[PDB]
Amino acid sequence: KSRILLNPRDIDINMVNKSCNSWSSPYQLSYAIGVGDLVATSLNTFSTFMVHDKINYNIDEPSSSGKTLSIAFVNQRQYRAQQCFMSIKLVDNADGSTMLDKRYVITNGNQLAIQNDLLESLSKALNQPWPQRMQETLQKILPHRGALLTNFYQAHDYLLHGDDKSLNRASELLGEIVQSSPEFTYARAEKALVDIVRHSQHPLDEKQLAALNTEIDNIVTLPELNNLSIIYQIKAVSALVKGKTDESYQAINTGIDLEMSWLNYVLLGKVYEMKGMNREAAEAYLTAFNLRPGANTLYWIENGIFQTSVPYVVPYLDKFLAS
Amino acid sequence: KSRILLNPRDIDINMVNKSCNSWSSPYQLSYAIGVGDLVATSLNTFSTFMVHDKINYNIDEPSSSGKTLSIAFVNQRQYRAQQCFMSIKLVDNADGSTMLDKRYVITNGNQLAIQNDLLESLSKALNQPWPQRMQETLQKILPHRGALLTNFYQAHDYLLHGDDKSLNRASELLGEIVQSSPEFTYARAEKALVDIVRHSQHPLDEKQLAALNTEIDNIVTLPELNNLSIIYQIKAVSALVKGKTDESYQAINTGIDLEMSWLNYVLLGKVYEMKGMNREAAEAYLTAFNLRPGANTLYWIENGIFQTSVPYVVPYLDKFLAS
Repeated sequence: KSRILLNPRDIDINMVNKSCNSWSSPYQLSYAIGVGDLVATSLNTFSTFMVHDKINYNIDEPSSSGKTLSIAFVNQRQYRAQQCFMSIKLVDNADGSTMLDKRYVITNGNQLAIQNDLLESLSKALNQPWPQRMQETLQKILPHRGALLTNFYQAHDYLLHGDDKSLNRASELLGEIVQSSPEFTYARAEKALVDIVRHSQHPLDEKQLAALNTEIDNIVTLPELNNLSIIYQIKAVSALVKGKTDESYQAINTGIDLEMSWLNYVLLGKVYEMKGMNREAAEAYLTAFNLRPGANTLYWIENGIFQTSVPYVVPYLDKFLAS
Repeated sequence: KSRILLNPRDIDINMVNKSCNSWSSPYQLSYAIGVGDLVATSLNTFSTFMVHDKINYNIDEPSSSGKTLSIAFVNQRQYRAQQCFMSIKLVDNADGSTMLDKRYVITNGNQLAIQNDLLESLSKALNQPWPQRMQETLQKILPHRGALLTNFYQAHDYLLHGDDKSLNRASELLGEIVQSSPEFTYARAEKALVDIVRHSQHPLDEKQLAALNTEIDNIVTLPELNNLSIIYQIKAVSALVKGKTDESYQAINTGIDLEMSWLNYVLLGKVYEMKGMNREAAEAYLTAFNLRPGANTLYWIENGIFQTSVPYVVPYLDKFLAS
């Protein structure tokens, strides 16, 4: 009657010892945040696991999570200002057993190889083969020029933050990546998404908007970006900006089929709100908060595309956060 | 710190007022149990919802389930011994709102049509189109001769119970269905699964076993049963009986890809046990108990194919049930 049953197919991801030294460390942290987001979104999209990415969530509450993946920075303390290594452990919460225990030295360059090793290991530890669409998607959404990965993860963290100054910096970082890596079409698409969100924040003039819209038109038809959620994210945000709710609804649902992510649920909430469907909006926003609880997701719920009252539209979450 | 966050994509199914009158009613109840199992397994297999079928679970504990689907029998009380109707309601637990509210009069005959209406309605209410493999699977695993549905659901309930006397009755019911409906190949496969489990309970002689094995060989190659979990369930249980763990492991994993069900997780637990992997067995058994908690699932964990000590092999569950 009082006990809560643990669910082995519900997993939390936590970060411990973010401040490994007392400051940073302005590359390893956004990398770890990127890895955690990728693992969560990959498992949510392509498996029957449910993952709560709690990397941005500073609170311990009771949960039915049967497993916890913990990313921790660990200092060998062999000399002052020695860089921390990254400890990644997967623990079964039912019996306390360690299912995976990795020690990773990150070297600007080897980010992708380390991430690949982790994904291979998780696959074995979770009895979870990665489907072909997942494998294909990872080849397209990550840069293959290693010198660009630090800045790519940095842009990713700015996107998660969501505020105008963060998005302006994300756009700049991505513009440099596009110039440095013209073949990495995904970065051009991510920049277009960021820029259309930026337009909701600070409207462009007629000329600049027509140029953005033309850029969007060119991007969404690129054959190599077919079957990526990003195209549908762009279509959905563009439709929202245009007030076209049916077109936005169609696009975001297809986006969600391709990527079960906090961001796609926020966007679906925005569509429902625009449709005058607050109950359905509240459900979507709660889903996004479940997927990645904390200030980042709440920022997007409250401010993304247009302003949303959490007390009025999502009272459950208002109450939850107060309690 | 003390509050538990509700997950809108976690759903519980409950039954209320099973004893609608004081007795029964020996057709409407196993039908409702069958519907609840089908909805749970369908959503678990083909969506990102996680469903806990609590129809066989007589306990209220705290959970993160964001929605509850309740099946209730309701008496109009217009004359004594009037048959109850079936109330099915889906409630959002975050805000208390009713998402679906059905009143169903069951008439021996219309079982499938009512179930189809419910599945259509759930699809709309949950923003969840049913994929083509789901639609195809439902056409194959349910009898289309309506006169046979009551007995089919009865056999299903016996399979859930798992004990030798229940399986003997399931086998008989299914044998009559096969005779009455030779085109309904699924019933022949379900009977073969039941009979091989029955053989683990009460070994057949050499002659009868060779006949069963020949029947299994003929069934598993039938083209119309390709892409159904039942074929892999049969292959997995046959391999377990033969002590062939690699062959069983391969079959049950493919079964699970096709059907995320409590039974498939029990079978995977048995394979892991046979492999000498108690930790992995414990994880699978806990998964099955999550999917359909209660006496039925526990029976299969403790007794299915071979005996399993819950205190030794699944201490988390031993402790959970005691607390």
